Amino acid sequence: KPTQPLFPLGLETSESSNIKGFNNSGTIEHSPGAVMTFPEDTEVTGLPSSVRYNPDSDEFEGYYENGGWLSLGGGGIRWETLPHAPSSNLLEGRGYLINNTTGTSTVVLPSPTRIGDSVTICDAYGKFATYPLTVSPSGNNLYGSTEDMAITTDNVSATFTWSGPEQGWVITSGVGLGQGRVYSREIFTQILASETSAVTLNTPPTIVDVYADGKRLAESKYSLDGNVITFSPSLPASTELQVIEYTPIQLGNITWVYNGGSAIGGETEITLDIVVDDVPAIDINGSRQYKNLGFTFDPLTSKITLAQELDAEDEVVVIINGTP
Amino acid sequence: KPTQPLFPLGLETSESSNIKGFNNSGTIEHSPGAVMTFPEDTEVTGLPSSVRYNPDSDEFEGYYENGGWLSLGGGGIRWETLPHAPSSNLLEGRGYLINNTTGTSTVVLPSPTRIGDSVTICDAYGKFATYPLTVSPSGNNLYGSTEDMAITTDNVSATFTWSGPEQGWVITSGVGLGQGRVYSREIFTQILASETSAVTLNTPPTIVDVYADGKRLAESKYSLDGNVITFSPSLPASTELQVIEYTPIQLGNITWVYNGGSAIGGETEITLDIVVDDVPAIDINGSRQYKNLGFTFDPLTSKITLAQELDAEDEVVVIINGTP
Amino acid sequence: KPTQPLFPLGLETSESSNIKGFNNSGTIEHSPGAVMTFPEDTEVTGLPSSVRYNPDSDEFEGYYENGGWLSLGGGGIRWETLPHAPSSNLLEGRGYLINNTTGTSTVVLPSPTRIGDSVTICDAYGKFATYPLTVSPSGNNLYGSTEDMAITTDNVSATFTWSGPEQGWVITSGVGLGQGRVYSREIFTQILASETSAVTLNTPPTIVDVYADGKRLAESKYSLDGNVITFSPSLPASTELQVIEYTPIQLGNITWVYNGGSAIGGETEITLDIVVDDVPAIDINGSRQYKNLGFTFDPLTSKITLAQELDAEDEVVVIINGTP
Repeated sequence: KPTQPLFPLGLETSESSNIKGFNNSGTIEHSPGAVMTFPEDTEVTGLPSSVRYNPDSDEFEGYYENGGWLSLGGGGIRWETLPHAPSSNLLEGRGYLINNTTGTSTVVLPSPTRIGDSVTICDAYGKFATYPLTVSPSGNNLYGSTEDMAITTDNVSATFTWSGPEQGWVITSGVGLGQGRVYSREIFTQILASETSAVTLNTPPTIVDVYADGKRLAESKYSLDGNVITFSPSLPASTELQVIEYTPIQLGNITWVYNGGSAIGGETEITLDIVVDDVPAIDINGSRQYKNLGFTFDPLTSKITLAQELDAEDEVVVIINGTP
Repeated sequence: KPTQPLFPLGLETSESSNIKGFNNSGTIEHSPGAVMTFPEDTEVTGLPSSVRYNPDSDEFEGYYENGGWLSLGGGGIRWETLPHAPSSNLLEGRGYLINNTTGTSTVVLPSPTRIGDSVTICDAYGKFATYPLTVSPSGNNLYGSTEDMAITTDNVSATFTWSGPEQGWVITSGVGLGQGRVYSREIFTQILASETSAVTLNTPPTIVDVYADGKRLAESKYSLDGNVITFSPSLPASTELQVIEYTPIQLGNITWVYNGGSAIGGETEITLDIVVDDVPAIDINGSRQYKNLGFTFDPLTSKITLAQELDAEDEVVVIINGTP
Repeated sequence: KPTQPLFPLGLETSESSNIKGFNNSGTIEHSPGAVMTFPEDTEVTGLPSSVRYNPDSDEFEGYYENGGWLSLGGGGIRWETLPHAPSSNLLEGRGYLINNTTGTSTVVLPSPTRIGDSVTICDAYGKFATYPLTVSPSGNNLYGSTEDMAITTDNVSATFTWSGPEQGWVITSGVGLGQGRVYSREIFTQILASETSAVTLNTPPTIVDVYADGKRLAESKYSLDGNVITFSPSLPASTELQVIEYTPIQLGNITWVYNGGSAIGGETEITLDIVVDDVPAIDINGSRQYKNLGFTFDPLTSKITLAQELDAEDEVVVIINGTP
């Protein structure tokens, strides 16, 4: 019956043994000095409770019933400073303190390998309003599209999480998040030759960011009306000016000028080029008129049905879905 | 004196031994192939540094001095896709990518067992504005109440954390969070028989969500004035219409019409049904009047003290605590 | 050649052995009852895959290639209730459910030791609007300054993360975050002797919080115009009143009165004491005028260039960069 030697009081050992494994039935304790290790291993095969150190990935993984290998007790963020570079590849599980004090920069998300793959960035210096961070999903999509995205709010922090290839990276956690920007086209470029109050574009744009010598200008500092950008204050000669059309991406949770403030007169219909959500009120020559009293507005048609005929040389201003 | 056999150069072993434990005083190393395991165990008793694999819970726990058993190096999020179901039980420590593309859905929070028990959800498809997610604390309260809560902002992500039974689940982490809704009553139900510009309610409601064929309508598309909801645009015949009273729950960080725009005349007192926070201004027939100049308003009394007598057939509009 | 005793079928042991380590080449398994331990150790020296229990820190650390010792599978949050105290030291890696139901309180961030050191707080009771939480970076700076910060939004949750000493603690994760306050000066103190509609300050302040018997008053309840605070409603005699100047700190993502509503007449220039971002419109005696039609405004100069001479006894109100 007995398969192997039996040591009823156990055994002491005074140098390192070389043991091909054991089923243990008692307490594994340690003494001062006792160092202890996990085996190196990069393989998919495993059994629940098996634990390892991954030398490739530098992560202590255990092998969980459903989903095999994974980091021990879920995961957590590995913070590091990021040298300001024009471009930087990030790794799953890290967090990057970004310093855009010097200018804009780009980070490139890693190839996703698992649902829940995560990368955290942070405007540690509060500089993204003026020097946006561009985030690149490489060829995989971000919010259902492969378009790069820029974060133009300073002090914003954000965890990107892989939802799978259909919607791709989505932000699961963050602070400070306003409108993401998806820049479509650099629709104006110019080394300004004189002091510049305004510039005219080749096309009326939807909505634009403006960049002076690679520094994003705040929306308070310029105004886009039709196809002219006006600059308050002006910009000096020699300035590297860029205008960039973009599509907003909403994370967190409007005035119309008719005929340059000139009233055609005896008209009941105003048509707004943009289909508008709502028109609560219209200011006429410093007098406010309210919807379903002074006027009727049809949303699909974008047509304001005026109650009475206009006079000649009146000033008309429209409020569009404002602080409802 | 010697208690057991001594092996001064250690021992080699060529098959698995069967060892009832040992105090180890040297380096436990491994060779290629070396697999290593933690013991299975679901018990409360433990000693600091004891480590285990929990087979019930599928989590690698260590036993920490204060609070015994816990996940190794705190925790972290276990992401998984969630099949769109009308209802779904979630587990502590998981995160759920939700797909509400097809319609609304409900998730039910687990029984809490420990302070800091956490569950993460995510509108991965940006669909909660139109197909809200309802979150259920089962019988335990959420923000101090056992009422279910709905998230109607798309692209929102949110970690719910157990604070104990008094306040219950609270969101500790998230992105996109606007107003939670706590639906009190389905105050109107109807299969519409004609095209519908408006509907009258059995009661004037405080604030309402509207649902057409189980899809939540945006606040831009309808207006609730007194006890009539008006619809811009209209809704087709056959539509499954629902109106739902709810109480907001504020996470992140207003016009009054008097006598249907008809002035009674020679009056100095306007009373606002809702007690109002503040009344900066009143528009009278397209002329704005400012508080503590044109008028005096008392907040508890909700009474606007007009400086001069009203004329007959004037239009009066009040601004209530607007963009201060 | 043979260095030590060879046991070709392994060995059984019936009591605890005392082994000075081994290179293991096979499966370490366990039986029911098998308890297993990591060695205690608080030292910087280590080799990749070495694992330990830290008795000082109560954390199960592994030794990662780059950065040696660290919590196993990154980290995660250790939630605990916080006894309401006037002041409380927090520990790295914990999260604190705060109860400010009873009144304001202060938490003090720990000495940072590693980039990514993190502490989470949470207004579990939704009480910070009325009883702000003050956060102290001790002598280290927070957002580049050593000034304490107060959170006055209820239901806010927030993780503070060490970015290194230059910018110091930054919030990397959170919910509900509005304007941080950095209180500079208690610029008014008084036990009120009568019912109080208003109080006059020794200095015109920029922006102020107000506290009645240690409870922060909501901005709806009082108004600061020039150097007079007006109170709507009033405050009872015996009230412990405090006014506090502060500088906002923006995380998430305006009316000017000229000569007390009295028009000097025949003037084209209005100068605004604060340099203003933008002035879209000016209300004159209940008539709105729009920028670049009715008027021209220069931002650096803060000068409104009126088109026509003022009349005597007119009312002028200015809109400053409002809901653009």
